[PDB]
Amino acid sequence: KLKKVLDKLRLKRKDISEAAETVNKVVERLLRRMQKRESEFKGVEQLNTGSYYEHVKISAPNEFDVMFKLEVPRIELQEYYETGAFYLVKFKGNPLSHFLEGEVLSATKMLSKFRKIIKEEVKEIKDIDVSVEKEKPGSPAVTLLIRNPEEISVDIILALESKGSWPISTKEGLPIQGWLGTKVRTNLRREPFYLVPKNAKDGNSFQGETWRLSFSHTEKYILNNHGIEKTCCESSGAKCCRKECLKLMKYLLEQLKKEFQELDAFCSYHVKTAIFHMWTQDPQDSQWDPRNLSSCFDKLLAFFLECLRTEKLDHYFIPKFNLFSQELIDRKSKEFLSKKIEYERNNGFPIFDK
DNA sequence: AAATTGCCGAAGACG
DNA sequence: CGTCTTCGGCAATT
Ligand SMILES: [Mg+2]
Ligand SMILES: [Mg+2]
Ligand SMILES: [Zn+2]
Repeated sequence: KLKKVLDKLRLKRKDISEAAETVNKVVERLLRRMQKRESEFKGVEQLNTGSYYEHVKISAPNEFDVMFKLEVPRIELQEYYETGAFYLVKFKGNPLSHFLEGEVLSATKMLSKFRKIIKEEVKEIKDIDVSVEKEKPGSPAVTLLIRNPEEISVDIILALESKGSWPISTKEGLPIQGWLGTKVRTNLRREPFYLVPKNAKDGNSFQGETWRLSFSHTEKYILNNHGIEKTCCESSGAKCCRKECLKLMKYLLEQLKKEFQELDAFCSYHVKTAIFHMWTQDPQDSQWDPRNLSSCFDKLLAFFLECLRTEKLDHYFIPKFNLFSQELIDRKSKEFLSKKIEYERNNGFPIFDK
């Protein structure tokens, strides 16, 4: 039964081919745009991220995430209150001085110009039906809508890339030492970290200058390298069901959010965060044998329900950042979601049948 | 040094 | 399950 659901969630190669062909052409064109000439964005480089490129996108290849990352030397980070995740960026005749607000590099000013450029470049595409969606306050995304003729969205995310050691709020995060190990953890933390122009919600409004840490590159590496054994899911090793559990949980949330508006505050990043914690708690590949898919999925569910009940789901890279805090999500919303998940769980998941 | 190239891993397709 | 295939990521090459 979960096996039947996975078969239906699995992406079709024909759909993948048709979608990738069009997405790649539009993205290449926009990136070449940025890269020329006089632009404050001239050195951007592309990094594909999120569930399609991690092979956990479900149902249809209809949403792609791509970062246009800019290396910015000598940046100084000031943590925004004690949030752990949010920062003001300042500096130690640069192109970026246009985006200054005092000595602070404004996320909003820089994103606005980035968006402005993308829109003008989209206007020049005559051979493909592509438009820029209305902007969402506080989001770091410039979202394209492509009609292929099927609808595909592409989120183009500006990012700052910094090569220094990671901010100290991350020092006790990424607790992979008994799963992926200390050499892996140390090596991942020697790679750059990223900031995206997603604004902190501060009371009734966004703080327009703030940026948020991103570990999309690390998350992508983890999904591609997720077993305690080096051969997990390789051609000379044993398949596990870790990614299948993540797909099933993302589907469950998606189906629930489609029918209940009260679940608007929940998102697939909560599910991904929860399963990173579960992969830490249950590190052995033998605990994710495909023969045991039903019980692995059940355990992930039990853990997610416990997060809800205790109002606690800490960011995997930034442990003091509680994604399920009362400030982010009302207690009533979590209680509403717990009720729905329990009903599905106790009734053999009728919602999987649509 | 911007653009092309091939290698091969992940995973869909199909028997 | 095996074998075949395409897409993506990498970096040397040029
Ligand atoms: Mg996505
Ligand atoms: Mg997205
Ligand atoms: Zn595996």
